[PDB]
Amino acid sequence: NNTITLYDLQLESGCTISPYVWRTKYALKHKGFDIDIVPGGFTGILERTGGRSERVPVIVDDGEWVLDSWVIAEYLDEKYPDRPMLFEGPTQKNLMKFLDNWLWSTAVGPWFRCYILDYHDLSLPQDRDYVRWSREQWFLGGQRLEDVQAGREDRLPLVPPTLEPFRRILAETKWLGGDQPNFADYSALAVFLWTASVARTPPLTEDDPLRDWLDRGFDLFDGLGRHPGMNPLFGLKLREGDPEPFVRQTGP
Amino acid sequence: RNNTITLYDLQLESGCTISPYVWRTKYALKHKGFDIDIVPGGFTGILERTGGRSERVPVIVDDGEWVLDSWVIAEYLDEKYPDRPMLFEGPTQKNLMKFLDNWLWSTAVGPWFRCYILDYHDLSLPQDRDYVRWSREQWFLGGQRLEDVQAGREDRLPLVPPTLEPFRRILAETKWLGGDQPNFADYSALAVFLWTASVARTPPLTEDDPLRDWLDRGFDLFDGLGRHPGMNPLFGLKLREGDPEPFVRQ
Ligand SMILES: N[C@@H](CCC(=O)N[C@@H](CS)C(=O)NCC(=O)O)C(=O)O
Ligand SMILES: N[C@@H](CCC(=O)N[C@@H](CS)C(=O)NCC(=O)O)C(=O)O
Repeated sequence: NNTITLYDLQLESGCTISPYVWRTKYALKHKGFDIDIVPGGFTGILERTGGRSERVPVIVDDGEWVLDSWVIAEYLDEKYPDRPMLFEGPTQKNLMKFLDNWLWSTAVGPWFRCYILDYHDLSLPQDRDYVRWSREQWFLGGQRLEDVQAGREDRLPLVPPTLEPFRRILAETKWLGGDQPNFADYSALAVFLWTASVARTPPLTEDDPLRDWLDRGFDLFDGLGRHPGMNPLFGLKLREGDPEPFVRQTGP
Repeated sequence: RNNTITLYDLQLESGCTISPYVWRTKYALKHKGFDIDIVPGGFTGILERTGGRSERVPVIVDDGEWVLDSWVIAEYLDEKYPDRPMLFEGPTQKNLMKFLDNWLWSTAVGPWFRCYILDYHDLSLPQDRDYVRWSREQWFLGGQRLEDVQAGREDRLPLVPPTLEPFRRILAETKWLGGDQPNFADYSALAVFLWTASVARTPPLTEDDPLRDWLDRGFDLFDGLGRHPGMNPLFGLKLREGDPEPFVRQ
């Protein structure tokens, strides 16, 4: 106290990649905790923990271990109601997962195949082999990463328009949590925080309306999403035949 | 004023509510524990039935407070009656609700609107048919005549259920969208299906659709609020050899 251990999933730059670990970091600062970060990558997770977990994030409040970012979030609300609440209620949880799933299908799905080689290259040296064969065979490929990430210049322009349903919401609220952010924002923001960690070329345009909520979210808690290894999410340059990245409209 | 709140309805010929905005208002009102003085009527004459106060329903009249727009009504009920069960649990629900509702209207209402627009028309009040005809043809282009839009729904309807899977995924891990008890999130989502049921003269879903559990319990809420004599079964869609699989069975 006032510290909680956090088993991180970091790239070679020490920059967090896992959105599950991202929203946990955010969930902890939201609660006003200090984070004792345990650095580590994809490989050797089970050994870093006391043989307690094959996945991260994992927190160790005092001595109590807590696995799974969602459980951890629910745990922080459980044991610390005095601190700023992560969940607004049961209805947020259900509606969150709907938005979360939608962001994973719409943003993570494409961007994953657009940054999988960068994802691999930016990883710690000890992870590169593991990340190589597992990702390109299970999720999958079926062939190698260089072949999947190839042609991303053509794929990336098609993602921004599909995000419009999410732009529609943020156009009428500062945060998903209302006037202040909560786990809804951090859960959704994790998507872009992960993207920013592996995007060696920006997936969004400069003037994307998402940027307001994004820059604000990344700036939260003394720039929690402003790690040195974080790449810019904005800077995508489109062609004549590309779709409009977002609805340019105003506004009664 | 006893326990009664007046509600200007949008009814079909059978007296069954069609508008999803009115549906979620009914549910929101019953959820608050209010009795509803239903002012019947249809698409035509809304200005006349109201005090020239609105051209659109739902509209409630609490004591003397006229409240317009289903969303504003729900918030008004939460604002004025915090002692009665809440409709929203806070700002976060509202924002994520809008996202879900938007997805439901893009995924369910849109396709089903085209597939049931002639039934929609045929089921409306006789003094509304031509208006609904003239209105929906010049506006929701859709387009050609109502017949041409609904034409070939037998090919279009089987394509909708699979796209509803992202919604089933949530309901497979919760009793209601609002936890153990439903709220406006449930009612708002249910309204899409309440609207469909009021006009669907052929079932859009299969008998075994995982949504059925949440839907039936939802339609049954508040003394069968969604079980008006005019409703049609949402379930009974007969799939053919070529039709896709309507839902994940895992
Ligand atoms: N149950 C975890 C999911 C953990 C997880 O899937 N982590 C990924 C990062 S995206 C990972 O570590 N993959 C490699 C591994 O399993 O070791 C949560 O939701 O918090
Ligand atoms: N502002 C209302 C929407 C009202 C509305 O769009 N009503 C439709 C029913 S789908 C209607 O009556 N359309 C024909 C008309 O305006 O008379 C709300 O969101 O609650």
